[PDB]
Amino acid sequence: SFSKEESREFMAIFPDIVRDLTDAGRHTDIPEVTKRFAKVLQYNVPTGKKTRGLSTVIAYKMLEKPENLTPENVRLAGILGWCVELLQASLLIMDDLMDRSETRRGQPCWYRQENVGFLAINDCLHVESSLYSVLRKYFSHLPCYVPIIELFHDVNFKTNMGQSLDALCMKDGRPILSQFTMKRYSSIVKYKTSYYTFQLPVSLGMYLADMYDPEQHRQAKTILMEIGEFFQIQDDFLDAFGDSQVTGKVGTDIKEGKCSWLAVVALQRSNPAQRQIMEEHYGRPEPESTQIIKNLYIELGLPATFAVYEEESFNIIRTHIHQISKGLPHDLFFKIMKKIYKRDA
Amino acid sequence: SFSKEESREFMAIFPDIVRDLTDAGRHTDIPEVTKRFAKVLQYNVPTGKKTRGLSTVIAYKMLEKPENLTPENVRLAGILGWCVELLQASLLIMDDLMDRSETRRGQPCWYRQENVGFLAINDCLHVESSLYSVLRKYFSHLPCYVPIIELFHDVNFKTNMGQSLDALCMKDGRPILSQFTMKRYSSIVKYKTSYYTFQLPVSLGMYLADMYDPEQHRQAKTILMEIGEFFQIQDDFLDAFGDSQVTGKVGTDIKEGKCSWLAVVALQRSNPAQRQIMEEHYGRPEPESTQIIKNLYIELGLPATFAVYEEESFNIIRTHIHQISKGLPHDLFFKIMKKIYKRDA
Ligand SMILES: O=P(O)(O)C(O)(Cn1ccnc1)P(=O)(O)O
Ligand SMILES: O=P(O)(O)C(O)(Cn1ccnc1)P(=O)(O)O
Ligand SMILES: C=C(C)CCOP(=O)(O)OP(=O)(O)O
Ligand SMILES: C=C(C)CCOP(=O)(O)OP(=O)(O)O
Ligand SMILES: [Mn+2]
Ligand SMILES: [Mn+2]
Ligand SMILES: [Mn+2]
Ligand SMILES: [Mn+2]
Ligand SMILES: [Mn+2]
Ligand SMILES: [Mn+2]
Repeated sequence: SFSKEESREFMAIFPDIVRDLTDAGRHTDIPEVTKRFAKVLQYNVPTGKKTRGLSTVIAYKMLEKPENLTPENVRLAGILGWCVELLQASLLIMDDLMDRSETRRGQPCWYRQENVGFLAINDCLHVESSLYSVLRKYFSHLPCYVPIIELFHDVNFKTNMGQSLDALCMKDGRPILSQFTMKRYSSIVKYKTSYYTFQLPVSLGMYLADMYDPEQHRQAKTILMEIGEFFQIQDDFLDAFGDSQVTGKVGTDIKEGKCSWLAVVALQRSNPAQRQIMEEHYGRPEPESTQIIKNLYIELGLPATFAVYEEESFNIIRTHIHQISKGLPHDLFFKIMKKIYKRDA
Repeated sequence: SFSKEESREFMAIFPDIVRDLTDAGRHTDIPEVTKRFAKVLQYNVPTGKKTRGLSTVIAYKMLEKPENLTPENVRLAGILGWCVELLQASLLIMDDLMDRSETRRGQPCWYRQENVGFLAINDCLHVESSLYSVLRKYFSHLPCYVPIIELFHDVNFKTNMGQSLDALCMKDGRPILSQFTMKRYSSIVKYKTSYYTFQLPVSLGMYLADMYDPEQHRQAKTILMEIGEFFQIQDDFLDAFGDSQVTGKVGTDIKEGKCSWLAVVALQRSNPAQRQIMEEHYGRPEPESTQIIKNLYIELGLPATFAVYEEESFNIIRTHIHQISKGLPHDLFFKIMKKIYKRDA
């Protein structure tokens, strides 16, 4: 699980996905566009950690009867994982535009690159639409096809709802601090991250294994929602405190006024002088105001607060995994937690 | 076809679509975003002329056997038409951002509204994803379900390719005039307009009528791509020469450096002096430059050229309809052609 050989097998599929989308004898009257789209895919799709794609394949191998794990079915799981990566890739291109970000995966964000700009918006829709072309090619004759397309449709819709709720942090260029509660936070991360990052890979593995029991999906969802919140809290910590040479990305939550876990906990922990600092300097374009907030986060001990939370939450999520039933493999959820716990990117 | 009673019938379905997407007992934990999404849908979806949605219904009524046209099946054709309007709505939200436009349908472009901006990209993705939720609710029990889903995803991909070819008119802040050929133009229009505007309504009517023969779809496509080319040429003409109070939108093609029909024909007709005016002034943000280009278009006689094209093309397409397979209803194509060209005869 998350091994050297699994990574190889997974990356080996990527050149076939590019060929399927750009060199399959289709659209031969517009080679300018298909050759460019091959570059959009090369740049934007395969340079992340690939945890979602690799989790799709691990979930399938842990759910399917061993007797059924052929080179072809394990390749189908890897193709589904790449369709999750195409969805991720599409969401990041949009997200970086919305967040006015500088870098992604160690490079300038796509929209910033020479002669891209507002062509990144279309490129995000194009990458999203491409995953359904991949699904059609490989899954259209299998019983899992309709369930899988419906799941991608539903997760997309839910992710959009979360992205909106996330964006509604600011009104008239000031953040709505009095509404930055843990209740709000948990709602945002459920929709903007947990469905597509955790629920979607495991549900896809289930469907490819012909597991359709609604209660089995519900029990997986309950735990994966808890994992997703934990994973987004880690992301938020990285925005302010991560090493951008390691994470690949420069943080923007403070400048953008976001209802991040750090903002919520800062408001919980602040004395009245510190609350006035949030009121005056949170969600401002000026570099000096963002550093004032970072310095408040340092003085509050948010790094240590996060570290204590992460350890406590890891243990609570594992306790919950142990309570799972409906015939689900505990080690699948244990492996997912081991991969992300104490991550620095 | 295209009467008030038919507009009446079609518009009555819209409030149900909004309820299906925002108030069907789902996502009850995030009313802030579902209430907001009802506003997104009200502003951006039902505010156009609804030609594509109405055309879906008319195609179904002309392709289905007369004995099969129940109120229930006609209502399903109307729901399919609203799914095309959701696709249109989504495309215009993103197009307006890419084209830096001011108005759409007589109101500010969505992105220009307070507290929208690049959140319009998320609302674009959300509106397109919605249509798959509508398809699942109403069509999932019919043979046509999968062909319809696939057509929507394939048309979206093709439209994205067309939008990218459209966008590549400029490189390094100057238009690539030497590549502005009628061959390039026709490729742009096929992909960015003709598939979703003309082919999609008719192929949807075919699928709801259980017409799956790819040859029948292909016979229709030949005519519909000719109508599409006229439709986009008219749109281009009006970008420069239309009244914005009538069109509902302020033109941006000259400033944006687009390979519009006007620019393509201007380069065809220009003497060397007139070509140097295009080289110096086309695709520039300065208002003097954009007025100099409009003056060159007047000097070249482009309004009269367009008027000749509108006459010549109408008579060519009518002649081509007469030659379609006796297997398809010629009057469907005549009705579509007459609506687009605003003719009763
Ligand atoms: O913090 P965000 O939600 O914008 C982020 O996690 C992206 N994202 C978008 C939706 N869910 C996650 P990233 O930090 O990668 O920029
Ligand atoms: O001229 P465009 O292609 O941008 C346009 O026709 C929209 N559009 C987008 C794709 N096909 C058409 P509009 O003039 O409405 O802004
Ligand atoms: C949901 C979130 C936190 C977005 C980034 O996801 P990752 O941190 O998994 O990014 P990549 O590996 O895909 O780059
Ligand atoms: C493809 C084109 C020319 C975009 C606008 O289409 P319409 O002129 O049909 O727009 P609405 O009626 O939907 O506003
Ligand atoms: Mn971001
Ligand atoms: Mn974001
Ligand atoms: Mn983040
Ligand atoms: Mn436009
Ligand atoms: Mn455009
Ligand atoms: Mn136009």
